Amino acid sequence: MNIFEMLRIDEGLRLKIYKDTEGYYTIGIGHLLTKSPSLNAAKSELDKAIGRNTNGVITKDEAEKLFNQDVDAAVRGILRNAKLKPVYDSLDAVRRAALIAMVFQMGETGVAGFTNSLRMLQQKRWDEAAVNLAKSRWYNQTPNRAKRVITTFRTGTWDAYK
Ligand SMILES: [Cl-]
Ligand SMILES: [Cl-]
Repeated sequence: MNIFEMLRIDEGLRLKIYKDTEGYYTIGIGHLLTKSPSLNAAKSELDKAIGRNTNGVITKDEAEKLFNQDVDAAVRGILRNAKLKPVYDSLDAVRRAALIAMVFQMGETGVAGFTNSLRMLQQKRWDEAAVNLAKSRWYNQTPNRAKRVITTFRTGTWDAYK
């Protein structure tokens, strides 16, 4: 199991523009296009991301390309984030993947604000961080997915994804 498979499980794969859990225009494997309510705005963003007139649809390969880019960006985001970097560096390989998944889902900025959880994670206080992570809008809105990420931090194994 790895970060790619993990997120592929959590996000799914859709080849046609769609609205995410927040009602935002997305496509592929969790690739947010725009927060604008305009389907045209999204179609435009889409065409610009892919480099062609897509008409709201893309191929599996294009979806995968966006996904790789997105994963790469999340890692780079973490590495360049002063609050995130140190946490990441302190963790083992399974847990690093869980932090990447959180950043992928909610952005570098969103994660950087879980100050208390981040500190618990750095201190290797697993159960406590797990409890703290659950007191969030994130968990309340997408509980099944959040539980999977949280169990990953708690246990340091991929059991939740198996
Ligand atoms: Cl892009
Ligand atoms: Cl969910």
